[PDB]
Amino acid sequence: GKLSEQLKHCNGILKELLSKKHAAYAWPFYKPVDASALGAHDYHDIIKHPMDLSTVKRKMENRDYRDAQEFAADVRLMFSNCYKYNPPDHDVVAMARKLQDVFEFRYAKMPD
Repeated sequence: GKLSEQLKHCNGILKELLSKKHAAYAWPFYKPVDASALGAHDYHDIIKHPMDLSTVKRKMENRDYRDAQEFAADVRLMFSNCYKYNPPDHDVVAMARKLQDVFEFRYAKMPD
């Protein structure tokens, strides 16, 4: 029930990533990628392990993370799938990078 101090820190990061301050570049990450809606041909063949913020949020709220490294692994997977699928000049890759900079910096500030 009670998050560890490290996971509480991670829950703060999640709240920040979902906050209106970042909404102009965070929105593609709010729900699972809808490959048909985006015309992302073969998305689910190339990306074997989809991830997004609603899934990280559900895992956090259900107290399913066992440690902070698992949280970071999911958030990094979300960004990596984006980079993996898309070309470097795609608008979504720029948005991913802006959001990942928020993540990586705040994650680094996690209490030992």
